[PDB]
Amino acid sequence: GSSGSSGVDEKALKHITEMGFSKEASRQALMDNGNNLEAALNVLLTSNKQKPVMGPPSGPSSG
Repeated sequence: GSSGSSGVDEKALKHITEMGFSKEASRQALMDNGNNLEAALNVLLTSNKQKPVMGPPSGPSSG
């Protein structure tokens, strides 16, 4: 960090906040997932009442 800053990566925080994520939520998360830009959201989401949206259903195999 520069000029003494929390254990979070602002750059990663903002990028996330853009998707409507309380600074406190995204902040901690990132710090929890080791300043993980991706992991951050995952947590902020998993915890938040939201459903996983992974594009169209490709499925592994046509059973």
